[PDB]
Amino acid sequence: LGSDLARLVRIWRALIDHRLKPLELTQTHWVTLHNIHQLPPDQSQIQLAKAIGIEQPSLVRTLDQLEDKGLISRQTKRIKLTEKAEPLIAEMEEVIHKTRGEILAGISSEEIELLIKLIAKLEHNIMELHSH
Amino acid sequence: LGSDLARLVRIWRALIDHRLKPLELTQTHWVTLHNIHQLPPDQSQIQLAKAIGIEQPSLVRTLDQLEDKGLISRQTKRIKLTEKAEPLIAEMEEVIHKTRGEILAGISSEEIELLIKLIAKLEHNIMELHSH
Repeated sequence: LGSDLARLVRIWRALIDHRLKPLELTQTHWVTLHNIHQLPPDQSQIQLAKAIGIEQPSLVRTLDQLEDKGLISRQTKRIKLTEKAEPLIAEMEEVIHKTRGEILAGISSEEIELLIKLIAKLEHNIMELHSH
Repeated sequence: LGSDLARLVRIWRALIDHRLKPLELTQTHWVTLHNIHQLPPDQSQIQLAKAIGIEQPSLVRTLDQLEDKGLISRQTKRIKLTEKAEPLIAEMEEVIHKTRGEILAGISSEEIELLIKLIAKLEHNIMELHSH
């Protein structure tokens, strides 16, 4: 079940990746942009790397690639979304929001409160088995 | 919801990582061993890398680290679990199986058929929005 969930997460992200092709970003690139946007300000490289699911050196390379594309700025060092990146992220977020909606068609509002509940339960059981 | 699922998957894997510490493997290492065991024989580097969620060069490095530890053999090149690795994987699998059980405590057998069903539904909606 854990690997059925793992797999579902992978194919959801892959669907979004596929919808975002016109942006000419790798998956690591956009997932990194999205995380910068989503986390509060002034994340450390180490936190962004963890949030993103990649190793530290890959994250460093990603940010250096994102800088070359004018999508992030490191002028302090703090990691900001540039002004050229703001329109892309809005487009990206829009794709993300619309896709979620489509994926959730044919799922009652009932199974949906339920999934949010069972996820939370699972996440709670996992938190508890940590202490143990 | 997609990121609530993403996060749940991350913390489940982290719980397993935490239970496997005595094996003195990084998370990339054990996730790689587990995938080799789980996939059918003779996977290409590229397939294993994708299954695992890492870049190609990281996978290559991982396999070269796993070889140094006597855990994989590349004598053809085909990627095998060595005989020293067989006992570890059984222990690992046992941790995985026991942990799933614990995580699923307090979840009716009812919400559980239901989750397997809603996951499949989701995965089906995603497959379909691909064609589109």
